[PDB]
Amino acid sequence: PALTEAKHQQQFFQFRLSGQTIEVTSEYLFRHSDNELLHWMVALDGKPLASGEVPLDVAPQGKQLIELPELPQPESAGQLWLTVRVVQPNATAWSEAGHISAWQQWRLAENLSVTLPAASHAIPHLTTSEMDFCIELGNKRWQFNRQSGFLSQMWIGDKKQLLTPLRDQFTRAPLDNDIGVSEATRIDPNAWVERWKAAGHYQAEAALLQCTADTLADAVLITTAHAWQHQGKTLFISRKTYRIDGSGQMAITVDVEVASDTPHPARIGLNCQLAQVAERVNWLGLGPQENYPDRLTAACFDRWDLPLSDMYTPYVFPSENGLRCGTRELNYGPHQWRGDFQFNISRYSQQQLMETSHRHLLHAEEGTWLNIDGFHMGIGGDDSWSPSVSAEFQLSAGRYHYQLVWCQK
Amino acid sequence: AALLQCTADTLADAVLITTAHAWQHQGKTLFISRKTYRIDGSGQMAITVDVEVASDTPHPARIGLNCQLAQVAERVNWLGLGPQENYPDRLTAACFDRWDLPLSDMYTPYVFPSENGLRCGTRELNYGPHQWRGDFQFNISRYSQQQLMETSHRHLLHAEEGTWLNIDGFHMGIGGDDSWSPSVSAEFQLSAGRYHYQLVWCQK
Ligand SMILES: [K+]
Ligand SMILES: [K+]
Ligand SMILES: [K+]
Ligand SMILES: [K+]
Repeated sequence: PALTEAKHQQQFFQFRLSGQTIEVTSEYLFRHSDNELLHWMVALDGKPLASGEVPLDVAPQGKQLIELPELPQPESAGQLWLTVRVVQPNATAWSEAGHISAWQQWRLAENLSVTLPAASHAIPHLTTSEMDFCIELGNKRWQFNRQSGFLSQMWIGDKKQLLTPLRDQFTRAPLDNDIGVSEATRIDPNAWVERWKAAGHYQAEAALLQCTADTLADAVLITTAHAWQHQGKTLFISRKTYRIDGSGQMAITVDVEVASDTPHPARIGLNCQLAQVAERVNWLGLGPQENYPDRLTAACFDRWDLPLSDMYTPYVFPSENGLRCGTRELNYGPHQWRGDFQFNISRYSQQQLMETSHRHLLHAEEGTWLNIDGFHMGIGGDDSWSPSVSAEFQLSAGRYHYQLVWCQK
Repeated sequence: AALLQCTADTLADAVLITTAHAWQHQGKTLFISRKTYRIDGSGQMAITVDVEVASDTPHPARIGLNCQLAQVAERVNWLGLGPQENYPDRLTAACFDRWDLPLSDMYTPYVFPSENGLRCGTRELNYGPHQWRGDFQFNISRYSQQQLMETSHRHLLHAEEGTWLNIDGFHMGIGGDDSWSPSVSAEFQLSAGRYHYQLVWCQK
């Protein structure tokens, strides 16, 4: 995946946008742009609104101004995005006709949604037992285990949707950059993986602090709080609400506290093993290829749709892989998640990726492992033998908030 | 502030008020603010605020709440960065500790009046019978933002009835690399699009 980051950062045309004007600057020293046209496209949350093309005619080191036509105003709420691409119409000795040599995106106008969701005809029903809070609505059921404080099962009709409960996750199967030169017989205590292991991040157990249920006018509200601890040290506190309303949507609000003296964690998110295996993964967010917070320039915001296997990057030494960032909607099987998150989705658990030394030894697990992160640490790489994630990509804020809506698709 | 939603729910040990507002200008929605206020049997009011800011509006100077309190009290006591005025791009000198000053020391008398007296990184503020806890920036004084904006000279300011409190989840840098062109660096501009903050308001 890193190759596309290199291609993008090494582009030979640079772009600025001011109003309707794209300024194209050539970083060629010798050639005119005699095999180039610029394709531009504007889309509303991935729905195409307009597009066109203009030939590039820019001297080496020169500039060209391209004035976009006035766009019709979008017919609904959302964010308009401009993407431009430089396409070479003619084959060369080194490329085929249609080769894309450069791209860039910008946010254009945003019209925030102010329209209220229509009041639903049904209201969900809570059953309280010693073991569980259960919520039923039509063809859906959600079960919160009261001893664990997690969503342990959901049903659509008779079908269970979870193989493992939805739980917080603060670790990642460590990248080569997280490990550096550390080895079992010669620990490098400075490496990220060793800081996390020494602080108990991989071993920490959830302690339940609070698990309560209330009914609102139009919804059932489940409130939980957990502490992760290691040898008497509280590493992380996760406070949540789940609100399940008459429309079938479950809104999940998560507020995490991270002890200031614990090493900053690899991620702040949730995970679960879904019962289903589906063929496609469809999302509105950065893509199409794997992208991480400090390696996401090349990815573009649009609507992507790939086979599940494309969502796993087969690094020979297995690790956390396949994240996509800046995602506002994710679709898989009957499920839809909305928010502003990073995710990966695959048949391999973090545990399996961490434990397995070679990609050919991985086996697909039952169902589909989903990791959905409010926040994810950078991956680094300035070298691979000392910590290299720059401070602005470390999760050092202390308090973190994210919110997800889980509904049917 | 167009009102989108205002509801009340009576819970087990609390009343929950939920609001949503859109700020608009000439048809353009600039900001949305969604809040809950949870008032419990201990008398605490927990306020949660989630704001959306249109990506195409200029980044805002602050994202916060304000009000004019009836109370005028002698001291201001906070656990936060101080003791002097500090802003996000000018707070290295301020230290985190418990500070306790006369009210007048929470106003900086710039000859040309403007926003002034913020203290950042504050976890607890006390003023008269009130206490606010969270992780916020604040200023507190006898002068409204409107009055500071409209008044050309500090000697023309008049103390208003009561006390103006501005409590911000987030505040833009002040800049200063020069004073004739925008100078607040990107990392101190409120560009994130979505902002969350939470406060508890109680008595004592
Ligand atoms: K990008
Ligand atoms: K491994
Ligand atoms: K400081
Ligand atoms: K003034």
